[PDB]
Amino acid sequence: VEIVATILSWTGLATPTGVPKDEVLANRLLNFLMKHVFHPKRAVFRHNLEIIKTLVECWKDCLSIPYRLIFEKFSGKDPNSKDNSVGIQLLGIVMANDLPPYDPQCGIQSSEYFQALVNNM
Repeated sequence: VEIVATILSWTGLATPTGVPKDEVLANRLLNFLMKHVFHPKRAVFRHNLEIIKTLVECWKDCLSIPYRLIFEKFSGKDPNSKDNSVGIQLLGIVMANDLPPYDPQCGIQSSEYFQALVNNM
């Protein structure tokens, strides 16, 4: 977290996108950050979400917005435990800036992802 903070601290200077190797490194970076995020102590959960939000807000060009992991996050049934929360918070994170939630370009078809969302509603 300190390395990603000190490298994102200089916008307008050494842009991470456009580099023909750091693109395919940063996608692995972003998917790892989206993977390991939960952390049952509530206080640094918000810091993890803030690091993800600042990352997508600053990079924004090498897109690679990864699906089906949020779908695995919120597709879980049995409405007694809040295991679907991370999917909708992270979808709000990717939605609230830009970048539409278009499913059927890489992941699943659009006709079922929205239904999964409405079904957990």
